[PDB]
Amino acid sequence: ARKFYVDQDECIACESCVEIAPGAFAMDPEIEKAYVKDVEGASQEEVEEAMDTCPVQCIHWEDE
Ligand code: SF4
Repeated sequence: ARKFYVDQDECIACESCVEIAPGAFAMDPEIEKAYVKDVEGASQEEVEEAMDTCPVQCIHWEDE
């Protein structure tokens, strides 16, 4: 079991990840920034490539 999430707080003005995860990553009006709105929204291989993108990443996994 391996989960994850992101620090939309460090999210800039790009959607590179959202493109590699148009279901888990998605900016919000409350966070005015992309965030793992649903770890099941994207797959780990999509969440992976989406992790490579991003300037400082600001994304990480969530064991257990
Ligand atoms: S790739 Fe990084 S900077 Fe671009 S929206 Fe996703 S979280 Fe934000």
